[PDB]
Amino acid sequence: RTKRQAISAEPTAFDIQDLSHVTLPFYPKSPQSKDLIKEAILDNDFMKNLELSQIQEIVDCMYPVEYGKDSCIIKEGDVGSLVYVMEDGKVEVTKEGVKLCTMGPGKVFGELAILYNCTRTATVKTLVNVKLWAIDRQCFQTIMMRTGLIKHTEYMEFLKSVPTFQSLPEEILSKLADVLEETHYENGEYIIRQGARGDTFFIISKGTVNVTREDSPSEDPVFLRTLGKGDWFGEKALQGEDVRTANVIAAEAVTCLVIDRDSFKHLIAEAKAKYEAEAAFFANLKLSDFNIIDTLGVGGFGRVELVQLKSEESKTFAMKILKKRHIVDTRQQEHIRSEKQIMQGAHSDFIVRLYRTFKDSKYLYMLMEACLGGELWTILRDRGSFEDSTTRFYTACVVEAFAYLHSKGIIYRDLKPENLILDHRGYAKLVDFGFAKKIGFGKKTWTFCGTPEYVAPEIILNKGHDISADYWSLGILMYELLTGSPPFSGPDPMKTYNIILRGIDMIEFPKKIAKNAANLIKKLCRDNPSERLGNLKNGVKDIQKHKWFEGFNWEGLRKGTLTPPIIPSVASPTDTSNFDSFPEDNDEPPPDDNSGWDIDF
Amino acid sequence: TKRQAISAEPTDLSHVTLPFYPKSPQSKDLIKEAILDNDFMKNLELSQIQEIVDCMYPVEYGKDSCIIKEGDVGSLVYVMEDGKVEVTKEGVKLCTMGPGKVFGELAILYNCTRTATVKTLVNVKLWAIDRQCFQTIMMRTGLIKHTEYMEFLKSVPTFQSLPEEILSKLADVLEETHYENGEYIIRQGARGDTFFIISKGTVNVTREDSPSEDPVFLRTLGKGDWFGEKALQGEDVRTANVIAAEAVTCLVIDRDSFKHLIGAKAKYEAEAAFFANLKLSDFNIIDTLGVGGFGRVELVQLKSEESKTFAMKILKKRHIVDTRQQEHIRSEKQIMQGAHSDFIVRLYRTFKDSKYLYMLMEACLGGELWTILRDRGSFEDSTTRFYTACVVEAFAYLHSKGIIYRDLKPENLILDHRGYAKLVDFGFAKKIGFGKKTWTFCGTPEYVAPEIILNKGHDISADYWSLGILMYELLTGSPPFSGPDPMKTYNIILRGIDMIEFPKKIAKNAANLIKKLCRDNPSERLGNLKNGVKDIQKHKWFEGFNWEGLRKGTLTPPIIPSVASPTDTSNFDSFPEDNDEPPPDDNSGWDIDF
Ligand SMILES: Nc1ncnc2c1ncn2[C@@H]1O[C@H](COP(=O)(O)OP(=O)(O)NP(=O)(O)O)[C@@H](O)[C@H]1O
Ligand SMILES: Nc1ncnc2c1ncn2[C@@H]1O[C@H](COP(=O)(O)OP(=O)(O)NP(=O)(O)O)[C@@H](O)[C@H]1O
Ligand SMILES: [Mn+2]
Ligand SMILES: [Mn+2]
Ligand SMILES: [Mn+2]
Ligand SMILES: [Mn+2]
Repeated sequence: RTKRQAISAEPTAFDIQDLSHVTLPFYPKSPQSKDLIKEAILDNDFMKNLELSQIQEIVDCMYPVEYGKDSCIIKEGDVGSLVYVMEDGKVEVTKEGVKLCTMGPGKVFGELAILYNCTRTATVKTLVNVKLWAIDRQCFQTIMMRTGLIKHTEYMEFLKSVPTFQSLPEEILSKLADVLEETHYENGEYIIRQGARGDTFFIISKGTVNVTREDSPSEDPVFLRTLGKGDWFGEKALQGEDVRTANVIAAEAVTCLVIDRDSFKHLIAEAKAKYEAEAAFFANLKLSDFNIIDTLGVGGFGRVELVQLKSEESKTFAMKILKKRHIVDTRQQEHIRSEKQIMQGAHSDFIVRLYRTFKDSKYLYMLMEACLGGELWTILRDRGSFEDSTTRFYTACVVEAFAYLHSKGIIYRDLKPENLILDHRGYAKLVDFGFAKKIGFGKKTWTFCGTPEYVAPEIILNKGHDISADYWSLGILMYELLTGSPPFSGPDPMKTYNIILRGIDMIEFPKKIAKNAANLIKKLCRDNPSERLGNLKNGVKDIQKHKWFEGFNWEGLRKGTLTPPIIPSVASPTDTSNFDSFPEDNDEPPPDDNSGWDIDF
Repeated sequence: TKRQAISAEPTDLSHVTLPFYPKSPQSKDLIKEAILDNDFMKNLELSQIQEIVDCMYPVEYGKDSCIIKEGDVGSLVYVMEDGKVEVTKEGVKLCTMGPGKVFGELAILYNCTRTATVKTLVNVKLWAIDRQCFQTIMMRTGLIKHTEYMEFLKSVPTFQSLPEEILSKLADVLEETHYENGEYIIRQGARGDTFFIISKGTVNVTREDSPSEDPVFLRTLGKGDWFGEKALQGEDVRTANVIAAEAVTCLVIDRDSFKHLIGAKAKYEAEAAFFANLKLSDFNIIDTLGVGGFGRVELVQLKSEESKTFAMKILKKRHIVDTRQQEHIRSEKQIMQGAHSDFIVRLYRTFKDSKYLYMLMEACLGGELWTILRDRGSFEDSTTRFYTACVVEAFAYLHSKGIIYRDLKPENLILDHRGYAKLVDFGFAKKIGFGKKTWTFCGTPEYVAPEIILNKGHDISADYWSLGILMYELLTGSPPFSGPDPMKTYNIILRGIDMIEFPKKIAKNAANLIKKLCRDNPSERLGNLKNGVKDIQKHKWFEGFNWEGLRKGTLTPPIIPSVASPTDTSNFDSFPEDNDEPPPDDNSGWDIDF
């Protein structure tokens, strides 16, 4: 027993762009010589396994060679690269000296040499004048390479054309090409019959077919359609058993590529699809498709009305409307602009979606999702204070929203119950991004903004601030939700700011606040932004890890399976019962502003 | 109730020299005291307070004039130096205010409306400063201080190594501490948790080498130097005194605040460099591990460590051009050097004179698996399961990068000294596309997949065919398809695995896997389906197998080879010396990567 020798033919660097530039020589032959070669090939144990198409390129490519009476065609020890077929004559083959075979015409020999550069095991020498056919290894692999690649890519442009097959990689689709079966039918043969159960899919590669169908059990079948090279039928079968709804009869000599479901199934994001569609709907809306039907809120910078589509009254939206003269007077152009940019680009279940903006010469219009469950501040007003477990639910929704915004480098900067709205399920979402800003990581911004009771001390002190300011506000929010009032507040803003600067540890916490809640509040309202929980290595995950949030069903909240603490009554998309009544803005409309600074609204 | 949000005007360029109004020391001390008396502004830091003091400007008002009228919008904060004013609201007199008191400071946060009227009772001298100039001070000094701080850090080796967003949090926790002349910042022998960076001044570092003698001068450290590193990794015992030589400020950080904010396998960046300065003559040949169609594989040893042995495959350059196999040797080098898998022999580097190519690889002294199979006859089911598992891992690595191996057989499986099997010989390996096919007839006859024989095109699924052959040979001592010559062997292969009567030696699960690996149609072979090679690891035969222990090298191999030394070639057959005439030279240039 001795080690086995590896062998190799010449490598290949041959692709689809080379099919047109290789050359397969053609030598004309009598039909009788072509069937002699065809029979000889089909008699060889190895070559009879090639495809009849490829066999009949080989016969066309073999060339004539004649030897006299006592000539030697193969020398033992020589290297071989040719396979031969004898036409006329007879030849005797000898090894080291023994007379081995004697073989006459119509037999293939030397065929190992079309696999690789063999050493010949015997010498074959003529006896009578012989006519041979030959093809050498290089041209045989060129046939195999060219025909195989042609057939393969032909198959894959057939599959790429089927809708059931459009959706899948180039890979995988090439295993599918290798699982096709070619089936040929003669004229009048039924490929498929109405009412038959089927598991096979058909693609017509050659010929044409007639699609007949009896509308009745006992009408005779009526003509319907004709399908040709490129058409398919039976696609229903690749998802399950298909009841064929028509006969398909071969109108001529037909070849189809056939695939059944089991071989298919052995080889087992709608993002720019789903959300691109919503974008189109909102894009071809004008301001003139809405009616104002009620008022959801009144703010410092704009009124928020409930609006209804004139053409689909199921579809209502919240519309924030801002006076342009007012935005210019308060010098808030870039704050409104970032409200638009950040809210439009945010895709968070805990942030109200901004679908688009409109504009006329007096107002800017922000069209967002309506949340008819109610403003959290009015709910806190009506109830006084929220239980520990109720506050935990709403605080968690803010925390999820902050996890999304802060991960994209965005500071929110106006947390407060007036800016938390309940949807119809009772889930809280952030509105009002008028102070939100996309800042760097590790960079700081300097605008003094917020709502006094909620402003972080580093904003008051003009020291620079970042997303950690939001965690300070989160602590204020918890304290207010749990007791009904925020911890820092005075009769005028300057007094309110001065109390904030004295810090959270100078406040006597009411006994209402559970120990874990008080602990989290104090860890969120540290004076130094670098000491605040949420601004450390693990970011917001440290807040979700606190004792107070231990036990909380974070993933039930994220998956929307968590039952909210307060279920709002919303009877219809028009139901504003969960909101206060507001009087009409009966003031004179502001001056027009066609300066152009709002070109991007 | 219900609260309204407020906002100042939003707003980098260094081009803004601040205005300066000269002031008496008395007037500058009057302004500073007033600021430090105001509940809000007393919380700003003193550096900024003296920029504000230097930047506010003088204003004079006459008798009976209003400095502020209720209802106006404010943007100025004031401090009076001389005079008296009356504060009124809706005509009611609230108070009288004298010099040295800040008022109107709400207006430096945002445009507040004034809540009261301030009217002079006499001539009045005030200082005032605008919001849109207070913001500029706070921003400028704030950004200047910040970028200065982080340029102090990053110069520290203990820092530098971590993202910038982190070090800007680190800058925000450094505490400025000032020391006067002769003050000891730190003393030798003290236990400390603080790290220091000198921002102003310089210090003398003294140290007594004895308790008996006296602290000698050692060093002088100045603006930019640091000390007390070691304290940010744990308690540091100070190795010297640091005394302030002048008025000194240092930025100080203790370990607990450091750790509260914080919380790179450059070893092949290293070991790759080492292999680069080697010449093809720093080695000795010790013996020969094998002889192949291309060339001998010799064990070679580095002259300088003798601990370090390697396998070196040597190929006759024109033997390769004779066989027209240049582009296969190119892919052997490319793929084996680029492969990083514990189940594939590493190719560290290439050499070449112009007559030979030299492939320097990891030596595996456990022995050729074919020689072990030769000596033992056949492997147990569990023994074969181990070696097949290493091949499967190797194929998982190669096939996941689009590379077909194409010469699996026991002659190409080598055991290392632990007994773990690895693939050698990548002469037929090729990086082909995904879903693409290649056409070169190559392999070893008993192992060649039928789609290679028939020239139908092949891809990595051919390796799964060979894997089934391997299992069959390991389990029985001979492969399933074999005849007295090639062509007979190839014709038997074409008749398929189901025409072979399996010996009863082969367990049912193994036979099932072999037959599932050697399907004629490559799209039917286990490993070529949706889950890829993971389907093979899922088979009944591999159920119970410790795949994760194998990958971690904790699984005990079925055969532990005796290797006494890195020079021990006992586990290999002996081969005679390469005594034929040297081949001709080849400077064609196809060996560009020598
Ligand atoms: N999308 C919405 N769905 C339901 N109610 C909403 C929505 N957006 C706003 N509101 C209500 O309208 C009020 C004013 O909206 P907001 O967007 O907060 O205006 P503003 O002028 O920015 N207020 P502020 O900036 O805090 O002074 C909110 O406080 C909510 O009560
Ligand atoms: N890294 C190695 N460590 C130890 N022994 C090795 C190593 N690589 C190869 N060998 C041995 O040397 C023999 C020849 O090496 P190989 O790399 O297989 O040469 P080849 O010319 O490609 N043989 P083949 O093409 O199959 O005829 C192998 O079969 C092993 O027995
Ligand atoms: Mn608001
Ligand atoms: Mn707002
Ligand atoms: Mn080998
Ligand atoms: Mn090899």
